[PDB]
Amino acid sequence: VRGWSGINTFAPATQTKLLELLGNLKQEDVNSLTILVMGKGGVGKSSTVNSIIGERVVSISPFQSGPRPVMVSRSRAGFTLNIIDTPGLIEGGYINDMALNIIKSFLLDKTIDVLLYVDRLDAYRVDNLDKLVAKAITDSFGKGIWNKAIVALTHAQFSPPDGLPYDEFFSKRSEALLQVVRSGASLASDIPVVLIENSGRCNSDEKVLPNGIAWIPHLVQTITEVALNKSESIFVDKNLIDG
Amino acid sequence: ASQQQTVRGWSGINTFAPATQTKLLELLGNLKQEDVNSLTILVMGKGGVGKSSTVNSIIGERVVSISPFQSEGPRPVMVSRSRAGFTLNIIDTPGLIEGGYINDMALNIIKSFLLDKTIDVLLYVDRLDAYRVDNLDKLVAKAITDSFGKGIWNKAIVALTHAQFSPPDGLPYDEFFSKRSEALLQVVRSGASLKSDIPVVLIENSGRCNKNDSDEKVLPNGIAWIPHLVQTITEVALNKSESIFVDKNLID
Ligand SMILES: Nc1nc2c(ncn2[C@@H]2O[C@H](COP(=O)(O)OP(=O)(O)NP(=O)(O)O)[C@@H](O)[C@H]2O)c(=O)[nH]1
Ligand SMILES: Nc1nc2c(ncn2[C@@H]2O[C@H](COP(=O)(O)OP(=O)(O)NP(=O)(O)O)[C@@H](O)[C@H]2O)c(=O)[nH]1
Ligand SMILES: [Mg+2]
Ligand SMILES: [Mg+2]
Repeated sequence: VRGWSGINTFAPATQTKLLELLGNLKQEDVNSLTILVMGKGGVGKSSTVNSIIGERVVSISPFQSGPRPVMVSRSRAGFTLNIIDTPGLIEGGYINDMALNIIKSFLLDKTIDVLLYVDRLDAYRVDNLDKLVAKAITDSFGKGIWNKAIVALTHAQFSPPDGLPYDEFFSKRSEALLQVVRSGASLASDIPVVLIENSGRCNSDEKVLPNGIAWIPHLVQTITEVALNKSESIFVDKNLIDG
Repeated sequence: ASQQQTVRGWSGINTFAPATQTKLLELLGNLKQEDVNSLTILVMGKGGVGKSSTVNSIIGERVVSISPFQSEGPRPVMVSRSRAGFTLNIIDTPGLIEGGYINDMALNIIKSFLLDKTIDVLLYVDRLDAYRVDNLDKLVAKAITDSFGKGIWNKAIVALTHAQFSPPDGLPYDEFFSKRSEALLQVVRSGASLKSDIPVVLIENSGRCNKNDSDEKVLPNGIAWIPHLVQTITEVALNKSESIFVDKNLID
């Protein structure tokens, strides 16, 4: 709706890729695409929204949260990107029901093309709190949503602890989390994990992770692949919420 | 005449940078000097914050296990060492928070395990690079107060780990440290039902920590963290509050 000026801030190799990635969504009569960003938080939702958009579109508090949700919309090459930032779902050791019901009621009649479930890469645990969140997502929008889901781990410019190589650490935390979201949602198929450094930078031109991958292209690429799998999208009716 | 005394202690110290051992040897005299012949340090916190790593750092030996994913270990380990007449005992403990809630199995064995021991210092442990503070933290403060009294906090030191941290958005290290501290002392005090000391010290347990020219581990703020810590321990050891004795009355 407002024009995607943010891409201009990206690297030319990233600009070229996003215009090509946006190109083959256009090629498939995919013109809009709505992404819902949900999680925990203070785990980098807003920041991720901001990195995608290419500018500071959502408030990031370094110290306490909130309950906004926002959709920001940016057109380019005839394609329109809607991202929804949303409050963290957890309060103390419980879901914040008010906050969930707001997300829901703000989504009333919108269409979730891709859900971006955000957590930190550099956490050392999973537990009922992670389970509850996957539970809340599934009860709100159905188990069908997880086929249009991607898990994004932020603080990806981590170097692990006691000499654990970067991949081992990564690989163990991906399963740790994938197992427990799969549990709370009750569930294969995919379901993709991408890495994210909102840092800002970051080490072509655009900005690689400590395993070689350029993540902004990689995330929009994963967003296109999850956007084109079928699958279908999820139309958030007044129906679905009472589930 | 001469005897063959037997004693525990402390090969760990020899592994510090020289400049650091010197300070530590000095502080231990400071303690002996005021007739403080042993210290028991109780180390408590949320899980996965570096309680064990810190105990390993202070003792300067892998004596307690490390857990990058996992927990695992649900019972206290005490490590005890000596030098020149002084005995250091340090109690590592399991994270008191699990899932949403306090873990009273964890908690209860901590309590049982401390009976008849005396707590000279409480090392409340947390991460520096956490952005949020909520009731889970406050539940932890409350659980400690409940278990030991508002008096334990006169022997509290709060110790934030992963100190080698470049704060986001260019916010300067000290400014971050200060807001994190302010926010956490607030919520400890709230759950603690208090209202300093409470000193806050930073910790970076990593091998790859930066070093000053004397090969001491340094914070980005320029301070040699280990001596600084041992020194805060000493000031609290020597402040004018009572150590905490663990009766049945205290823990019930
Ligand atoms: N180093 C680093 N810091 C990050 C990253 N993502 C977020 N942060 C930092 O973590 C803090 C929280 O980010 P934010 O986007 O507000 O997270 P949130 O999940 O939206 N918080 P809330 O849920 O309360 O709205 C900020 O200080 C931000 O800079 C990342 O990839 N790397
Ligand atoms: N970079 C860095 N990692 C640290 C630091 N302290 C601890 N860690 C890492 O954080 C993880 C947790 O350490 P650990 O000592 O088990 O924490 P804990 O508080 O004892 N956890 P638990 O409650 O399970 O016993 C380990 O991977 C360890 O390597 C620190 O100062 N810096
Ligand atoms: Mg946010
Ligand atoms: Mg431990």
